[PDB]
Amino acid sequence: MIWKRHLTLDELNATSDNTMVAHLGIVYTRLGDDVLEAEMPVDTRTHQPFGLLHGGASAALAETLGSMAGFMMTRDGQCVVGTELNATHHRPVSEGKVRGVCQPLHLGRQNQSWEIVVFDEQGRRCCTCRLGTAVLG
Amino acid sequence: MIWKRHLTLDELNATSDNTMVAHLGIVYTRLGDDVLEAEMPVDTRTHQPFGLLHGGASAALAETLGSMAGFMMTRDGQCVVGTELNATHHRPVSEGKVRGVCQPLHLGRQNQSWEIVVFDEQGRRCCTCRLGTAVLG
Ligand SMILES: CC(C)(COP(=O)(O)OP(=O)(O)OC[C@H]1O[C@@H](n2cnc3c(N)ncnc32)[C@H](O)[C@@H]1OP(=O)(O)O)[C@@H](O)C(=O)NCCC(=O)NCCSCC(=O)c1ccccc1
Ligand SMILES: CC(C)(COP(=O)(O)OP(=O)(O)OC[C@H]1O[C@@H](n2cnc3c(N)ncnc32)[C@H](O)[C@@H]1OP(=O)(O)O)[C@@H](O)C(=O)NCCC(=O)NCCSCC(=O)c1ccccc1
Repeated sequence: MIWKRHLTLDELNATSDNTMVAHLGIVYTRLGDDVLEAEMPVDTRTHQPFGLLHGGASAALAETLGSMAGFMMTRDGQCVVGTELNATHHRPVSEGKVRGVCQPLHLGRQNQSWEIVVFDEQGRRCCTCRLGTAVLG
Repeated sequence: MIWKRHLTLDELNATSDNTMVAHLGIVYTRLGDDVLEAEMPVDTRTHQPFGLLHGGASAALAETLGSMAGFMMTRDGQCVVGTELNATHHRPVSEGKVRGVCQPLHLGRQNQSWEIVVFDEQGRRCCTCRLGTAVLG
């Protein structure tokens, strides 16, 4: 069980208040031993002008998940910031909700690397991301 | 101009209606020969839980600009999709607005590559992004 800082899904979801996370309708849906998951709507809040899920929404869902997972891997007075994000958009999404699933690749003392995969409502992989973070303080 | 479609600023801003672009308060501020710029507020819509600009918001700004640049490289029967995104978060921002500036790196007939730099109000570079797009059809 990797987490060093322990939050419930309720506490996690309350962190989203007055942030972009809540603004995109992102809701954390699962906290496992080594996995964090959230759902995100595919609607006007996350669409691009031609009816698809905006690639920037999948990206934001990935930085959200990687950064909060990173947060739960630190101790009080420590902050986690995203430093490097990349994403590959494999398949379009036109409707439903997507699920982001975040797992650790590398858990360092000052740097972390997180994998976030985004799946559509049929369970198909639509985006693979990797987020590098810095642990500060 | 490099663009295939000769659009106007008013036209670009009209595409944002009912999409993530409007939801994040992104506004196109400059459409030049070879450059597309937009501004984005740093507020609760684009914040992360600890008061900073969410890195996913810079990413979303970058994918917005590069894909709309790619759209302007399409013919009528065609569409644009973002395929690869990467971003480096150099500096945090907490208030005011940031400005994204998009310029072409490579304009192929299948694929394109765009640079998007995001600046704070003092003109300090806060994020550097690169976006691959695909023209389909
Ligand atoms: C087309 C790509 C790039 C390469 O193709 P590939 O390597 O050969 O992959 P495959 O073709 O093998 O499988 C892919 C599926 O595409 C399907 N299909 C295509 N056309 C049609 C059609 N007419 N009818 C039916 N189906 C069609 C295929 O059949 C296939 O479906 P399937 O699995 O059932 O066989 C593909 O990887 C992709 O779509 N990535 C997601 C990009 C993305 O969503 N980026 C984010 C949004 S855009 C940026 C943005 O946010 C933005 C912001 C502001 C403004 C503007 C924008
Ligand atoms: C800390 C990094 C990674 C390295 O350090 P470094 O390269 O050695 O840094 P320096 O040696 O140059 O010295 C510091 C400089 O930075 C400035 N500054 C410093 N402190 C503050 C401050 N408190 N307040 C304001 N400004 C501050 C100083 O002015 C100073 O510059 P200078 O001396 O020239 O005046 C740095 O590159 C960075 O902050 N990147 C942006 C990361 C980012 O924002 N990612 C996105 C958000 S987090 C993820 C997320 O979205 C998320 C989502 C959901 C949940 C959770 C999260």
